[PDB]
Amino acid sequence: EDVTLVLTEENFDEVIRNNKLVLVDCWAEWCAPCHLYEPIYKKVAEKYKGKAVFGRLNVDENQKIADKYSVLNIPTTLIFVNGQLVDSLVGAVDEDTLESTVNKYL
Repeated sequence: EDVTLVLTEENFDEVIRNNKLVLVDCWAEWCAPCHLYEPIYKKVAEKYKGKAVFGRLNVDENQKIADKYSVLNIPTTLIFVNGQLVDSLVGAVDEDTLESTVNKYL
């Protein structure tokens, strides 16, 4: 199942401010590496269902947000803890690295 959450300017801030750990997979359908990373991002999100929010920000529909966090390459996974950015991972993140990062911040 898919427990990831679509983020736009409409809910970006409230989600980050009101959840301890929030990840944001910045992607686009035309991006090959993104397509390969998606199932891994989804798989880890399922493992931590109910414990952290795994958002997805399509960069072509959220240019201002992508720009705000200088997302120049995708995929990029922004990591927010207690409403503030604690990391930004560029490129498809290895599953072990992704799970390790989540565990670390929870």
